Amino acid sequence: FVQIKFDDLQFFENCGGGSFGSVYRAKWISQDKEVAVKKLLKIEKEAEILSVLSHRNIIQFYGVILEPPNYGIVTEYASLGSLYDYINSNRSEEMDMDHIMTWATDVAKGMHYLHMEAPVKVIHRDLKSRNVVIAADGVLKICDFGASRFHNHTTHMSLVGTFPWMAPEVIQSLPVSETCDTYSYGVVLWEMLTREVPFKGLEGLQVAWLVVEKNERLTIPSSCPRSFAELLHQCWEADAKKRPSFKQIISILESMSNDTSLPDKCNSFLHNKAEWRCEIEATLERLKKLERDLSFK
Ligand SMILES: COc1n[nH]c2ncc(-c3cn(-c4c(F)ccc(NS(=O)(=O)c5cccc(Br)c5)c4F)nn3)cc12
Repeated sequence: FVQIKFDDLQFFENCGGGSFGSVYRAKWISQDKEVAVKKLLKIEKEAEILSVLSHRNIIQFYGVILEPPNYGIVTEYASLGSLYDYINSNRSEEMDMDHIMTWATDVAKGMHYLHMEAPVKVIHRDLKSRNVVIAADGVLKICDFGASRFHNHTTHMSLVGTFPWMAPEVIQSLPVSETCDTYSYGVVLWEMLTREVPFKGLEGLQVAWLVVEKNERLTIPSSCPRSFAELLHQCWEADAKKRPSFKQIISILESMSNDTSLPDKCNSFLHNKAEWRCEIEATLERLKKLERDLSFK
């Protein structure tokens, strides 16, 4: 439980962009290291117990600020920014199959560590693309895996903007197993495949209702390779007990990379978004038309 002095940190821009949160890029002066600093109301003993987690695909704890009124958690800083910003920028057009396979595996291995390999079982419950960051060598690291433990509850305000990634049982505040994270991982994979914002522009509670009540799921383009479509469908099962573990997802991804025909099929699909983005936009339009109907009641 390394202690860092508030004065040993030269601050920089908040990392959140839209809905900034309380995370800043900073320089740890005495260690000559670039860091992230999450400002906190107070440090609790949960920060101490999670401070020993270490895995290449989770953000690395460095220390805590323990100087009232300045509290915070310090971690490494991933040079290449958030997964969400990458996907929703022109840079992601460079992605091919190999890139996706490696990044799908990165997140799966981080979640496997959190679920099965840490001294304490961590269920994220808020896995999403904005909670994954890209280090300088391209290794993805999961962030914010302790937040669902720090706060014991939710409100509509804190859920706004996150409904597309939430498993139905999480939306419902029903019993929760670790495979709620499998559902969210499916959305992140879909984001990488389609390079779109899931359910873009839709009322969060319409998304919740569509996913929870109607078994609605994100549109998978018809030309998406069957191996990806099938894995998405497995991740998105309404019944959490039918979703695969992350150990199973890892073995599935590994087998897909022995498939000699998949790279051409996937690369052709990935680079053909001008042709199939209309399938995703058609469903958005239909759900927007559905929203107009459900406004008149
Ligand atoms: C442009 O935005 C970025 N570009 N590059 C980046 N690199 C990194 C980050 C980043 C780091 N964090 C961060 C943090 F500072 C402190 C804690 C957590 N997660 S946690 O669950 O509370 C946790 C983690 C480890 C030990 C414990 Br104990 C607790 C945390 F995620 N948040 N964002 C953002 C960017």
